[PDB]
Amino acid sequence: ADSDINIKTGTTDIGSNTTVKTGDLVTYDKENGMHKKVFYSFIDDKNHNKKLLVIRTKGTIAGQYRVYSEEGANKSGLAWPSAFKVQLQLPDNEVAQISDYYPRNSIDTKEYMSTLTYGFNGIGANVSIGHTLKYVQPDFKTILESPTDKKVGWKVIFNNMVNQNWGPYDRDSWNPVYGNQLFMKTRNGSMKAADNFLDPNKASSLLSSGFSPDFATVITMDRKASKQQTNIDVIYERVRDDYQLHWTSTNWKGTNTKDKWTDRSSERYKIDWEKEEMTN
Amino acid sequence: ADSDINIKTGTTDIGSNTTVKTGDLVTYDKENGMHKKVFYSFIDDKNHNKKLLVIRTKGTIAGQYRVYSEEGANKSGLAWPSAFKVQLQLPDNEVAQISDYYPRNSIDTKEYMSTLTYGFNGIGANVSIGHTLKYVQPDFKTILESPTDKKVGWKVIFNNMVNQNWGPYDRDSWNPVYGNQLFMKTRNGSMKAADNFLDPNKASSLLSSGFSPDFATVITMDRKASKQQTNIDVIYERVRDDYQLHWTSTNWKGTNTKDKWTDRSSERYKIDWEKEEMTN
Amino acid sequence: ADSDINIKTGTTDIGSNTTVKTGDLVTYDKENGMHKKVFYSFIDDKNHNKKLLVIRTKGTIAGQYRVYSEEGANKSGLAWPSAFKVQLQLPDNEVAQISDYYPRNSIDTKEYMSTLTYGFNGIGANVSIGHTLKYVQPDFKTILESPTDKKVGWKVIFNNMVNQNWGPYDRDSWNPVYGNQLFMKTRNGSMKAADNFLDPNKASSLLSSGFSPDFATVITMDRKASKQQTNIDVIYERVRDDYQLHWTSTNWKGTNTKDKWTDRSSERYKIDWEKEEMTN
Amino acid sequence: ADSDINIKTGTTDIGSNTTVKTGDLVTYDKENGMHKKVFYSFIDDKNHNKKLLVIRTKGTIAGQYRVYSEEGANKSGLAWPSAFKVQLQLPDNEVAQISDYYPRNSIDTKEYMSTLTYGFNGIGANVSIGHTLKYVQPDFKTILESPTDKKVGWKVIFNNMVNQNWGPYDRDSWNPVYGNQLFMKTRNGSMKAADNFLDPNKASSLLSSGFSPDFATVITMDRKASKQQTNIDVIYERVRDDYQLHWTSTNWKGTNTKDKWTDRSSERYKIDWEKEEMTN
Amino acid sequence: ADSDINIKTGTTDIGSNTTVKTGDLVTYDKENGMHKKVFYSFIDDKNHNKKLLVIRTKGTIAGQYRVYSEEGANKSGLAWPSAFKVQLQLPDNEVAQISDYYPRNSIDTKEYMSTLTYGFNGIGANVSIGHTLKYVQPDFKTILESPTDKKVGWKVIFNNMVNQNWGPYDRDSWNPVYGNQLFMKTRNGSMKAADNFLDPNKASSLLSSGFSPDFATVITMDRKASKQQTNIDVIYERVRDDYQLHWTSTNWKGTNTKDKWTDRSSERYKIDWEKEEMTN
Amino acid sequence: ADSDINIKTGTTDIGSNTTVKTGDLVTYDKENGMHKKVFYSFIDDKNHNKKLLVIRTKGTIAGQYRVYSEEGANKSGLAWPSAFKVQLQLPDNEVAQISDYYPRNSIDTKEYMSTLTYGFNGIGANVSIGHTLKYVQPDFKTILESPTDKKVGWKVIFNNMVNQNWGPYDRDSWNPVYGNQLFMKTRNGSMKAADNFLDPNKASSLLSSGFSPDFATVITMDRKASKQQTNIDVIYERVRDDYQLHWTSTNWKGTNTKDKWTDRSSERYKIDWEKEEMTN
Amino acid sequence: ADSDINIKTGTTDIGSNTTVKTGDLVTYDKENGMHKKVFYSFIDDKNHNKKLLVIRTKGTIAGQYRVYSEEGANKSGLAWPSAFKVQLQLPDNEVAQISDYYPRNSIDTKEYMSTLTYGFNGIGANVSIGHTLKYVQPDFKTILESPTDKKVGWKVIFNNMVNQNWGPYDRDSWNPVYGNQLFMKTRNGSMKAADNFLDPNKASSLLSSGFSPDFATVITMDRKASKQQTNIDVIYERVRDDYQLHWTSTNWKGTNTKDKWTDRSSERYKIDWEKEEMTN
Repeated sequence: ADSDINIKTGTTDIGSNTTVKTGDLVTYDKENGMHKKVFYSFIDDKNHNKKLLVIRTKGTIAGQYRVYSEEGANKSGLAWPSAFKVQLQLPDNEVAQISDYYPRNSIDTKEYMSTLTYGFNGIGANVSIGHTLKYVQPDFKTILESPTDKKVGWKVIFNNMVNQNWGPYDRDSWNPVYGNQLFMKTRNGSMKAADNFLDPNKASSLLSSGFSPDFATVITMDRKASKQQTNIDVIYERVRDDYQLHWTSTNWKGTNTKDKWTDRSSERYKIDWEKEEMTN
Repeated sequence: ADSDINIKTGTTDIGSNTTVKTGDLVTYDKENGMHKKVFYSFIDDKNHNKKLLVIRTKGTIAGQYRVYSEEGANKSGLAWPSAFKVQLQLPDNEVAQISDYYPRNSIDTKEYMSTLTYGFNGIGANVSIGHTLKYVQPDFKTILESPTDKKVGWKVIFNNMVNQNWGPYDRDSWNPVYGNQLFMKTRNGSMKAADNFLDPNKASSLLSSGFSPDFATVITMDRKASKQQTNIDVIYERVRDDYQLHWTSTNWKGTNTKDKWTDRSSERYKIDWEKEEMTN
Repeated sequence: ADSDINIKTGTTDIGSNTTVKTGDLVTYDKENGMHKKVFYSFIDDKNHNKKLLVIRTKGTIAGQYRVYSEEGANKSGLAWPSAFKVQLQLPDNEVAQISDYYPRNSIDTKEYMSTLTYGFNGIGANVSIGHTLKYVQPDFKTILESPTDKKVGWKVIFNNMVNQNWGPYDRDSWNPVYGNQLFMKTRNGSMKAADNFLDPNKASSLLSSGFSPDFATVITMDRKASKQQTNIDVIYERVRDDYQLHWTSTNWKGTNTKDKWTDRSSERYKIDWEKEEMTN
Repeated sequence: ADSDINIKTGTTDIGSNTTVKTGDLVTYDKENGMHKKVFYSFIDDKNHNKKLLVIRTKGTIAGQYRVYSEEGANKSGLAWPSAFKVQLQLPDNEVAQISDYYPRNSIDTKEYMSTLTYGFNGIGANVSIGHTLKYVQPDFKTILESPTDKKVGWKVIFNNMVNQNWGPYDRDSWNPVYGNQLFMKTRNGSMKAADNFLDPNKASSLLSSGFSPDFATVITMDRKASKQQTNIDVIYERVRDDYQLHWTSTNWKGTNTKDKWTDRSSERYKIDWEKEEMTN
Repeated sequence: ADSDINIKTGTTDIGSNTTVKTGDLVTYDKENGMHKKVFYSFIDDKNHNKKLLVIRTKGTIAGQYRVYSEEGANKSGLAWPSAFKVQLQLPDNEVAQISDYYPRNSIDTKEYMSTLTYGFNGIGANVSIGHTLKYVQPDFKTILESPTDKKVGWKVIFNNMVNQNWGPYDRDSWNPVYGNQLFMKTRNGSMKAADNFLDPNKASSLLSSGFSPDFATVITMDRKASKQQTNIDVIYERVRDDYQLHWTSTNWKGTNTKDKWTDRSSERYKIDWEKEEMTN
Repeated sequence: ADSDINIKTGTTDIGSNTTVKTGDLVTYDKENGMHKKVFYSFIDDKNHNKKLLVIRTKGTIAGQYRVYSEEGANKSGLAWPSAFKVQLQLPDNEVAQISDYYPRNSIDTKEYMSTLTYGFNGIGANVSIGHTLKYVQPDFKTILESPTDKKVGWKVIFNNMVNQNWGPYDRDSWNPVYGNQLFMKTRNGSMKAADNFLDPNKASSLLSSGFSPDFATVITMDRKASKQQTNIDVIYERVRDDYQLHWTSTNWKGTNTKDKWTDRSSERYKIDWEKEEMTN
Repeated sequence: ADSDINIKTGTTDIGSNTTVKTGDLVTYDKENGMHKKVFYSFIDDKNHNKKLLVIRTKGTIAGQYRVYSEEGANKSGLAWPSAFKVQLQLPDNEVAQISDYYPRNSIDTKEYMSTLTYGFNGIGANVSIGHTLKYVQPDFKTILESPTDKKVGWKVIFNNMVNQNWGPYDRDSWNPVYGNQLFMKTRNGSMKAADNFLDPNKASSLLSSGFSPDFATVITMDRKASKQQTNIDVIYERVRDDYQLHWTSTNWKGTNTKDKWTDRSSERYKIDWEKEEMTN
């Protein structure tokens, strides 16, 4: 990157011969089960024209993958985490601005391969033409939602998942006989409906054991501001889907309803640029 | 590179024993949704024969992928980002020149594989000849548009995309029955036209959540110039295509029109070589 | 990571120009066979706003894979480690909090590949459409169980295993003739039941020779706390399953019962923040 | 390399405890569209027996890929860059010599794979023998033209290119019906000839957006020379081919004519070894 | 690892600003052919709460692969190393404890790939379903036998081996006609039995030329112990199997008997913590 | 390597706290077209028991790939570089000895893969057995010719090359109809013989644009020698083959004659150990 | 390795703050063609309890691949290097011991892949079961022969080689018609027998151009020994096989005889521990 322009590596980076005052702030939201942690760092270079503060948004958002209700032996439900989110808003009153962020959106790729085979038999001359196309498919996608001057947020959505080494299924799949078989343990099962869901160990880890963010947003403030103090709000949330499965007198049929419940955990932090410390 | 010519690594690089004065300038263009950020750095070596200034053109250009209009239940439209651009012009009056830039155009590659198989049967001797050819295909292509002494620009164009694990489609594809099926959720669908488009999560990330540049241009100025001050214009823009789909009484047909709307966000920055700071 | 935001590498890390007081505490639980070791480290930065203590939870939990009982020459049993666990609780009375942890849950991935081949014969034109999907399957899965403010734990569960280069079997597999053949040496064997189990060398190493953790939890304490002293409990445990196999007068049939025995080894450690040492 | 002869790494390299005087010289040739840049560096070791000067020949040679003329709706032309060149001559009068250069010619490689399969059928015993051979094919080849004492040059030639995921075509390909279909958008097209060429985005990047060199030549001069001053000429150039396509009343036929136009941009730089600076 | 918790790399490691007193102790056991070497190191940190001593158990255990006896031209034997072992016991009287060890047990992995291809013929519609599963198989497995407070040991067992590019054979393989053909040079051979064994070069290297360990165990002692002196025993051993092959008047039949001979080489070393040296 | 024997990396290397006197000597042989360059370095350690001098034999040997003569429209010839050589002789009178050299001969490798597939049909049980074997084949091979005390040399020979994505032809290939088709553009061509050779761009780069060595030989001299002065001869050379092709009234036939012309460029350099400089 | 036990990297290594006295000793054995070179190094740590001396056994053993005799036009011979060896003996009188050595024996690996495919036809249900197994095969194997207290040696043996892209042949292969065809240029050839051998360029490099060792043995001596002086013998050797081929009036038949000639080059070096130098 920088070395390709004949500039020495690390020349244009910042933070040299200066003292960062790091920190840590841990919260637990027992109502929603969101361990929260806001590691920060106040980088003050005399060369840089603005102060800096990198906010690491570590933590954990618990999956909460469980059978929420059952109605007899022919109907049951399941609530699973459809998407995890982490937002970092900043009041429009304040004059500090978000400078950068990481991770960011990346461009996909796919391999395309084509064939052309023709042979002869001892005359049955044949010709064969074919093309194949391959690409990788993560179970969960870390999308950086579009940022602005005061707001930046991420989300992790549910791409698709392979159910007992059989089919990549997604929230939109539909099969006329069996319905959406995303978390259906057995098709022609004879057990109670409440006990015919995929074992959470068999599923992805993020579904039941939760997703632990690692995100960064550096915010810069003018060095001659009238007041050196800005509050910030950071919001965690998860969106859960209702997966119902019931018996049609011949086989199980499963249906999925998108974005059934969403629970937000919001915390407000006050930043003190002069003291170089921000508090709960 | 440098070590292959028996020269010690880093000998010919610049920026040693000198003080770069970095900086940062953040703007948000709420009309067009273009977060903008112009991290810069003034590298002054006494060995180098000209002053330097590397301009990092970070930011984010929001995707803006949405159904702009609907006309009944048999016609609808879609505006999607065909190409993102970043230009960095310099007035022809000024005597500063762009020195380098990164990234730059790179040479493609493809693998070619050939076969020759002949067998016998217990006599039906056969012969088979075939050749295969494979290469990777990014969804978006980062082309460095041809630079000049005062102007350098990049663009990120739409190569092609795989629609529900079925076919790489591009802006030019055409199928006599269905038309261009780039973002067509269902072929023989029975839903409202406005609700028959590919879900933005299913698409590429850059389409809906935006593209965040990371580009660099070092500009050099003569050290004995009469006036040590030059203004610069940096332009962001995105080009949107209109994707229309309608019902032909039997199946959906979709058409794509290229370069329908383009919105430019231009900002002018004044550079002060003597003070080593450039302002909004 | 940090270098992508133009910050110099290692700027925002902690532990510079400070003296960590490391340590070590080894215990052996001969009743359950759990070698235990709690390497710790007291990192005190004057810049950081809280004290730190990283707790490495190394050790070893022995596999204990053996034939626990035999009942004649037509019935026998096997106890094998279904899952190893490591928990690190903290009394809710104390004001120290767990800050971070490693390893953490990671997002899976799978490759999807599609084909489309059509040929001609000398006319028998054919068409072939196919898709393949591949992914890796570890024998044991290291899941980070959902953490909280005072409690963090991991577990290592049994995914599946390939029995004599023949089939990946798991705890839930069932075959109507042979039953669950997870550890069945021979199908139509004629030996004693006690001597018809898979040789422990042929199995995975973790089944018989044990699993040695390597986990980390940093806990932070407020620097102006009223009392600088907190005790901690760390718990190891393994969960064993009963694998029974018997003769049906024609072939062996094997059945597996989940979570038969669980044995916990709990130890309490007292931390002294002022002295920077924690004792057994 | 050097470490394999038991010599410490970097022992035999040069440039230690010395001061290189780097530089930069930017030119733009608006007639031919060749951004030009001659980053240099004067490495003077007291241990080395000759002075050094590494000349980096960065820049950009614009592709110039456009329809130069059209003659009705049944005939048109296209001029595309067949080869980019960069030469660095030195007058035979001068006593400075080119010492090294980079990149240099490299030896190709190919994988050879052989098969021998024989089977039986329930007796139709068969035998199958086959061999496959694979290798990579860059679109453009960077050949170091043979250097001499006073002259060194590179060139980047057109290997071949895949046209709409169909066939690797080169300048020499010929098909009796369609002719050379290197840049033919459609075979049985019905559009104007001027609008039946491959879209420049679909082509390689180097064709339309240009090629940016990165080459190095260190030249050494005797330290006791009578005059410490030598001028140098550096030449850029591109070679364009005329691609004509016309209608044969049934389908398009395309023909390519090699080395139609070549445009050279020559600049002369005067080197001053005593002052350690070279000027435009 | 450590850098992921925002701690600077190497902060929590030990051995800074201290003087380790290394050493070396070489023994040769000509009766059993076991070159033995116990490189050690006394790491004394004033920060660490216990003294350290890392014991490297290098050496070599000769394979001893030879025809031990022959009984005519129709019967012969072979003794080959079934498993090499290295144990490091510590008397239960002493108060020093083994702290860590390396290498340790690792979790296996396997790739699972599934297919689903259906085509049509010009109607003979077919469907094809298949799954493949691949994994690597070392010839010898380095198992860490379960350690305790006073005892830690490793072993290297014989997984399986490919006999003349034909079949992966193991100690348990059986073929009703030929028996266990693990080291059988020819099936329908006509040579003397003593000369019908696989050439030791064709086999694995570890069988005939021996296995050289590289293992480490750090043992820690309380710093205020009453007596600073502990003796240690380190045991090498190899287990040899008897592979017999004889003529059945039509073809060779070979049988393998497990764990026939085991030879142990035990040495006792006295550690002097105060002097920081341990002797033979 | 060195770190595996518990010795610190770089401990046993040489060249510490000493001053190497490097240099450079460039020659051009316009008669044979061999750019020549003899970068050297005088490493004098007071610990080492002998002086050192590493001789880098860089340069370039031009390919000289051209049609040397033509005899009508039915016969022509071609001279191409069969092998490049670089020798570094030392008079047997002198007492300096060559110490090491790089590159050196390396051991090849090949992958062997075997199959065993048997299926059933609905009974036509079949069995299939096959084995495949693959390895890479460089176009030119860099063989270190066997060195001695006073003479060391390398050579680069012509392995084989793929002619227009068709067949790996070599110098020894023969086809009864067409002869050796190594550089035959067209089989049933109708052009002049002089214009029926493979285009030099289509061939390997080393054939026409030349091969640039990078070789090293350290020579050591006794420190108490009677005379501290030795001359050295370094020889470049290329061997050219005559490739003739002529018309047999039906198709072209090509023949290759091995080692037709060889041209040597020899230079003598005088080394002065006391002054630490060697001259042309 | 060392960093996994929480010890800082390089803590337990040796050679810090000490002065190694390296050296070099070159010999050429013109009778056997064995360039010999014994780079050494005397590492004296005050922490280490014994002196050290690492002996690098570089050099070159010429291949000597030539037709030794011919008997008419129907019989000829070939002597080729079957195995190269390097031994480093130490008199049993001396009290110095070999401490370590490198390289050492390594454990092989192989990939096992299994398939299970069953399809249906439009009913001809079929089932297919197959397994494949792959591994790499070096041409020459570097086996560390079993070391002892006073003697350590290596050898490089001939694994197998592919003859004109046709079959991997070894010294033991036999074909009833053609015999061992290891170096047989043509089967139904009509040339003189002396000119029907594989061209040495077509063979492996080690056969004709020689094998250059790179081996290390550190020997340690007690620091309070009565006499600080030990002599050492280092032996090179190569073993040559006689490959005869003759005409059977229909086709060539070739036979190989193992270990025909062996030539040893022995040199004795006297080590002076007090002076830290060893002489020829």
